[PDB]
Amino acid sequence: FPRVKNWEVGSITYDTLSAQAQQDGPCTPRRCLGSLVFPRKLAPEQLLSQARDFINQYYSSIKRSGSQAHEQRLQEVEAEVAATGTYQLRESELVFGAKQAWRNAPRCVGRIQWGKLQVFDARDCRSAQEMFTYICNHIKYATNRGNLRSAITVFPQRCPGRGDFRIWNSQLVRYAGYRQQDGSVRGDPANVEITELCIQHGWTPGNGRFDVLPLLLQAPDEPPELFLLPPELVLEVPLEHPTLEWFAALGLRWYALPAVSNMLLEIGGLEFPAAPFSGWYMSTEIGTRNLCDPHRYNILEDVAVCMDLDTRTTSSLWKDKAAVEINVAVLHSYQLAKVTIVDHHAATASFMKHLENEQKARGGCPADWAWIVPPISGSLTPVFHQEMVNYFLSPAFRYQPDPW
Amino acid sequence: KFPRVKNWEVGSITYDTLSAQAQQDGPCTPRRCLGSLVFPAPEQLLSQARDFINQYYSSIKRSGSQAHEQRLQEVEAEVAATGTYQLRESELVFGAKQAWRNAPRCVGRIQWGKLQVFDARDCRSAQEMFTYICNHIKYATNRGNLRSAITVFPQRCPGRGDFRIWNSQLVRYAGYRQQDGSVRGDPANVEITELCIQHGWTPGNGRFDVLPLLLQAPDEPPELFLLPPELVLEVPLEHPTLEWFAALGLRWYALPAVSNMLLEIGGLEFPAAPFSGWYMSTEIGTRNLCDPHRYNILEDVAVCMDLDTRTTSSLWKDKAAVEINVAVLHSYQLAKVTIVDHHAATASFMKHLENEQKARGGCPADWAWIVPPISGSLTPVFHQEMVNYFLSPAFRYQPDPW
Ligand code: HEM
Ligand code: HEM
Ligand SMILES: Cc1cc(N)nc(CCc2cc(F)cc(CC[C@@H]3CCCN3)c2)c1
Ligand SMILES: Cc1cc(N)nc(CCc2cc(F)cc(CC[C@@H]3CCCN3)c2)c1
Ligand SMILES: Cc1cc(N)nc(CCc2cc(F)cc(CC[C@@H]3CCCN3)c2)c1
Ligand SMILES: C[C@H](O)[C@H](O)[C@H]1CNc2nc(N)[nH]c(=O)c2N1
Ligand SMILES: [Cl-]
Ligand SMILES: [Cl-]
Ligand SMILES: [Gd]
Ligand SMILES: [Zn+2]
Ligand SMILES: [Zn+2]
Ligand SMILES: [Zn+2]
Repeated sequence: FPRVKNWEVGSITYDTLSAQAQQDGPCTPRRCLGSLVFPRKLAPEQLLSQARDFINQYYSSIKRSGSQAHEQRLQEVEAEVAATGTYQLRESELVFGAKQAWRNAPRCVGRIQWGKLQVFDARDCRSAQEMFTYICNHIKYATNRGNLRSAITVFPQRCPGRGDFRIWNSQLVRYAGYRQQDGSVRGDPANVEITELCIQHGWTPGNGRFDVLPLLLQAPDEPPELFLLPPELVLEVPLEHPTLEWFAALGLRWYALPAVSNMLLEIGGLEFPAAPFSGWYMSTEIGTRNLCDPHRYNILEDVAVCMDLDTRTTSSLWKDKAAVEINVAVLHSYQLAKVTIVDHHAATASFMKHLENEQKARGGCPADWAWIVPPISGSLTPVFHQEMVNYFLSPAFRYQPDPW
Repeated sequence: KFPRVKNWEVGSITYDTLSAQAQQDGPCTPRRCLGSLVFPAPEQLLSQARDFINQYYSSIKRSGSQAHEQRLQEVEAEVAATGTYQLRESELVFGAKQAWRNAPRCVGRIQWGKLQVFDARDCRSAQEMFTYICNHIKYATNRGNLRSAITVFPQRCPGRGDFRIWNSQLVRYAGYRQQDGSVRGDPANVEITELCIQHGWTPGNGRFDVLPLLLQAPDEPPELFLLPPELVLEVPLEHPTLEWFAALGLRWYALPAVSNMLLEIGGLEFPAAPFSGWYMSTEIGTRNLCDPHRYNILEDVAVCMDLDTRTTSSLWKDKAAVEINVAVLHSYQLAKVTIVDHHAATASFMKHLENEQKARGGCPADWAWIVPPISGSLTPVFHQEMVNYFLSPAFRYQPDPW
């Protein structure tokens, strides 16, 4: 039972939940690999023990462990697996499982919201055009004219033999990244590959640096087909600064909806390789990571030139002043456009309260410090001085190999 | 089966073969990672001694030679005879630099080869210890052109108590509990301040009172020694364009000198071996001045800057924090005291990572301590995966002597 200290307040807790951690991470007593983005690498008897565990904690979460339909649902699963080698989740179990996957996500700072999640059951989806319709409904519901609502859409689970449903885009909304003669990129460099793919599966490449990519959607076996997102469905936010008048002249924009669509949802031994989920942005994701990363839009120096900041010397902290103004612009622009966003101080304060809730409710909370501390102003937030334990609980979102 | 390490900014991939040589166990298991935690005879002595001797003889490209085997035989002989052994001067210099090179939480390790090593293993009393420390501070400060240095006092020995410096750093500001239950001065030094007072020190009543040294000779109570004021170089803090900032009366000291860690070299333990370098500006501006459990000045500075502190979405914290760091850098440059900003320091660390991959096949590094506490992702270390592990020679934490 690890002792976990908050070095700002002095408080001590013990993480007992970590003892229930099953699937083993990348660290050993000899070397810590906590900072690696992708840890390590990516007889139906194990399915039945994973399913029992999931059922047991589903009934625990509704008081009803002991007697009654808890007893009864264990046999239904045993019977289902003995007869088919797999099983189906009840709608309510699927809702509970998607929420727990979010709640168990060690890299997510927005987990105070884990109980409010809309779950669209697309498990009877049997087509790519059907997929596209589900995804458009999701986007419509989650975007909600800028009053963003958390949502996940669960497509059919992997069955032994026969193919997987699969969204090839890493998020539902991505900007195109176009190479050229210099090998430099116009648009988002993080999306060079998926842009390449979209073109080589039919797409007419577009203008410049904020072109919404089409969706490559893969029904089982039948190959991926392109789908174009209607522009009125993709809500975007032009970036302006409240006092720097020229900032809008940079022509910067970002989209309103963060919707991860390449991760695998796993519940009770079942696997859902296409289960896109969405929330709302924390402002540093846009301002600091997407716009200021050197391997992304990399605008820091452009904004610094315009601010007349002394770029001749690192000790002027011109990078830091320009970054703060870019986050100010992001926050200002989303608020003006009435699009839900959260600054990193509000987000981290919410995560500390979530850490307190989880301590009482489950005896701990898996958290990945490197991902929970924001990428600017880290020690200014109350999560910097909080020791955290990282471990893997089920249900879970997991990385998976790309569908090529 | 060596960890693959990626830099996400550039796409660099390497493998840390050096971690396979890790000489102790950390807190992590395959079940759970504890990487973020702040605090994670004769036959084992011999294998640590043998390993260190081997390292030393490789560094002087004399491995397996005659000198090498004589040393290995002289050490195990002397361990048999006395239960311990003595390092030669050159071995001590090599081991002290290696302990710096091996420190995973140090971003300043590009400098690890330029370390002045003072051999104080002949020290006899607390009064000699005090004289050695004052020459260390004088040499290291060098009128503001700071030089890295370590002073090594006698090793731990069976039959005698340890030399110990009770102060966690050689230069520290007193922290005084108050009527308000509050703290006047540095809240991090409340415990040491109360010890100084109860060993006779007549306290002050300011926010930047330099603490006396509590120096403990073997099998003695600690003895109190006052630092001559002309020995402790301080920097008054001003801002280049916020003129009211100088009126806050803020100061910091020139010399960061850690004095409470244990130096382990080839199984030998030096409980007293204070080392000093120079500050990176975020330690002063962000940690010491802005931490809420420290001088906690951030809101007052923001209020003086006429920032909207009613809501966090104005980013008043980030803005005030940046200008406080600007004032630290400008003030130290004005006072002609060595200081490095976190952009320059993280960039030189990347060059250290590269030097070390070539020389040793890796570099132990603690990401959460290498990434600066502001602007982390604006620095090149943010996107650099790192492998944390314990090599020896090492600087280790040790329990307080009281
Ligand atoms: C509602 C508001 C939400 C906020 C503010 C939020 C915030 C974040 C942030 C900031 C990160 C990564 C840290 C970074 O990139 O800087 C993250 C990662 C993650 N989030 Fe959340 N999130 C939200 C909703 C959700 C939802 C609805 C789910 C799942 C149903 C979710 C699951 C995850 C997962 C699995 C990760 C790790 C993703 C990866 O490793 O690529 N989040 N979240
Ligand atoms: C010369 C310039 C130096 C710089 C710029 C520097 C910088 C730093 C920084 C920034 C940290 C901790 C992270 C933080 O405070 O944000 C650190 C920790 C450390 N440094 Fe360096 N340092 C220097 C010299 C030295 C020297 C000369 C030694 C030893 C010979 C050393 C050994 C250590 C150790 C052992 C730690 C970890 C301390 C602990 O965990 O309590 N450093 N250093
Ligand atoms: C649902 C959601 C909301 C929100 N505000 N942020 C997120 C996280 C988005 C995100 C955050 C991030 F840092 C990186 C990515 C790309 C995929 C990562 C990179 C390597 C491993 N996988 C995506 C999700
Ligand atoms: C990078 C980082 C992560 C994290 N979880 N916590 C920190 C704060 C580290 C720290 C920084 C610091 F300056 C002091 C301490 C506490 C030391 C104690 C106090 C009395 C005796 N020893 C701790 C940094
Ligand atoms: C030699 C040196 C130079 C420099 N610029 N900075 C340092 C590190 C200073 C420092 C940095 C820091 F974050 C904390 C401390 C206090 C002692 C720590 C707290 C928990 C474990 N031990 C001290 C050393
Ligand atoms: C090397 C390092 O693990 C990698 O750059 C991680 C660090 N922490 C992060 N934290 C967040 N929130 N987002 C990120 O993309 C990353 N990248
Ligand atoms: Cl994103
Ligand atoms: Cl310090
Ligand atoms: Gd001014
Ligand atoms: Zn670890
Ligand atoms: Zn980044
Ligand atoms: Zn701090």
